[PDB]
Amino acid sequence: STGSATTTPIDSLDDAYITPVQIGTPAQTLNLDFDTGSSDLWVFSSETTASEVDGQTIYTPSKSTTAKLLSGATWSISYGDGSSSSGDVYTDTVSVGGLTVTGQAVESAKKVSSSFTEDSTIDGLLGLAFSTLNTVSPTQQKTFFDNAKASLDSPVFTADLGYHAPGTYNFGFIDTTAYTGSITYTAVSTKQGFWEWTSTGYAVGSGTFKSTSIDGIADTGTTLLYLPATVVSAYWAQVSGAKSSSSVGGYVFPCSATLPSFTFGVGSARIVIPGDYIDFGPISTGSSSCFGGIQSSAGIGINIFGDVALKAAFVVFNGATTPTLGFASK
Ligand SMILES: CC[C@@H](N)c1ccccc1O
Ligand code: NA
Repeated sequence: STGSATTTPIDSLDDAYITPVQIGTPAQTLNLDFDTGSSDLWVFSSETTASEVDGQTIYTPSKSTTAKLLSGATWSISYGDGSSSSGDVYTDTVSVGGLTVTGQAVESAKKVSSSFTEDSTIDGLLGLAFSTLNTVSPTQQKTFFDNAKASLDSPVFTADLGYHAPGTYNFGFIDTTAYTGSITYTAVSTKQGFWEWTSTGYAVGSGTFKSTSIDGIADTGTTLLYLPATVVSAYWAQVSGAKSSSSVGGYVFPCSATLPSFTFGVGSARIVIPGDYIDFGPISTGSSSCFGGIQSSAGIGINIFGDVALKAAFVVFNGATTPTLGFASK
């Protein structure tokens, strides 16, 4: 089997991407944030505290003929940005882009933190990191990918995120029309439950490539590119008037600037992030200070290749017995 679904930016900045997901019988379609950095599939629901729901579409298990309570199971998650949610668990039929899993754990939110409430465009998360990070207790649950895998034509999914445009998540096949050149594969460590890999270096603009190992995670659920402070300083030093602002919470730059590109290495291959991708616009409405898309990972404890980096590539998440990542230009 295979599946193919379009993923759409939630806003003009590509802060996140939403993908429609069918849950239950008859189908209830919810727009979920697919997250290669976490391992829970959780939704706004008929159980979510009413004051914490503001415009999201909810899953109502009582209207699904295939929903069953997973008795005794609870979940609670805390993300890198401080957001969180928690609740109880159903099993139900879940379909993505025509690929169906029966008996998927669908984590029903009883509580969501204010960042979730405030964002009416995200109806929940679909985690695509390793199932070792799933938070269901007392019986840990599998991701949608892990449950689909044995049915798939090839044990893979691909992320093809758009810049200010829709893109695609495919399951079970590699669309050879969706990228240019060849795919370069690189080793993955699963020891922290992430798609963790080592970039071979970077370049700023038309500058020389610096060979240096940068461990980090491929995270579709993080907006920005978080890299070591040395690398980030070297990037922003090439932008007139850029500075790190403790008041704003990262590097800002004059909105009048033209940003240089940023290149990262994948083995001997190179992925170029155009300068425009690194513009996250005014820090507040009408400001002439703009927020940068490359930020320091100091204090996060890991480097994160978030959407800024991933959207510049066609990315293969190879879930074979020995997982690997692939990157191609597009
Ligand atoms: C990434 C979109 C943003 N409005 C957001 C939405 C929900 C939870 C956290 C969070 O930062
Ligand atoms: Na923000």
